[PDB]
Amino acid sequence: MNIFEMLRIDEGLRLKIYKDTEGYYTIGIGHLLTKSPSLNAAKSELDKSIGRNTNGVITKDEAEKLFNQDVDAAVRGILRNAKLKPVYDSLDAVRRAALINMVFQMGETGVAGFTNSLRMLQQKRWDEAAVNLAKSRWYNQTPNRAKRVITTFRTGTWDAYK
Ligand SMILES: [Cl-]
Ligand SMILES: [Cl-]
Repeated sequence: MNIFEMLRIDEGLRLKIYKDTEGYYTIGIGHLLTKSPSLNAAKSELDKSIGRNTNGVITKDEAEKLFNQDVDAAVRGILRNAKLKPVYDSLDAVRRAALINMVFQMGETGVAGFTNSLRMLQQKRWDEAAVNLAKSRWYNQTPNRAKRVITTFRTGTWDAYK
């Protein structure tokens, strides 16, 4: 199991523009296109993102290409972030995957906002961090996915994904 397979499980793969859990236009493996309510605004961003007139539909390779860019950007965002970087450097390989997953889903800004949990992760207080992470809109809105990530941070294994 690695970050790619983990995120592929959490986000699924759709080749036609769809609406995410928040109602925003998305495509591929969790690639947010726009928060705008306009489907035309979405197709436009999609075409700009792929470099061709897609008419709202892409191939598997194109989805995979977006996904590789997105995980790359997630990692790089963590490393450039003053609040995140230290947490990431402190963690083992599996738990690093869990932090990357949160960032990919909610953005660097969003994650950087979990001040207390980040401090607990940094100190390796696993059970405490898991309890604090659950007190969030994130957990209440996407509980099954949050539970998986939380279990990953608590145990340091891929059990929730197996
Ligand atoms: Cl893009
Ligand atoms: Cl969920």
